[PDB]
Order: sequence, then structure tokens, then C-alpha cells
Amino acid sequence: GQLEDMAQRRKEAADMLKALQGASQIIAEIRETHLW
Amino acid sequence: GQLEDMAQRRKEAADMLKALQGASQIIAEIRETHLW
Repeated sequence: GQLEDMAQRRKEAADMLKALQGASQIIAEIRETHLW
Repeated sequence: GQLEDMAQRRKEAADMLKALQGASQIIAEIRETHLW
């Protein structure tokens, strides 16, 4: 009848997901370099 | 399901070999009258 710390932590955790994207970009660059 | 420098070098070598072979064939095909 009647009825910020966590937000920052989850935001940092989500931002840490960029490691996979960075690894994929590095792998793609290495593959492109191997061609030359 | 799924499966440059060296390529350029081999292409140049093949082109040079083909040019030499063509030149040799052209020289051989010259009329015997002009070759002797």
C-alpha cells in the first residue's frame, strides 16, 4: 500500500570492458602488418 | 569452412622471366636469311 559509489563502480567496470576492443584492434593491426 | 614485398618481388621476377623468354622466342623466330 505504501511503498553513488555503486554507480561509479559499475561505470568503471563497464569502461574496463574496452580491453577486449583494444586487444581486437591490436590483433587486426598485427595481421595487417604481417601482410606487408 | 573458413580456410606484400615478397609478392611484388615474385611478380617482378616472373615478369622479367617472361620478358626474357619472349625476347628469346622473337630472336629465334627471325628469318634465317637475316640470321645468316
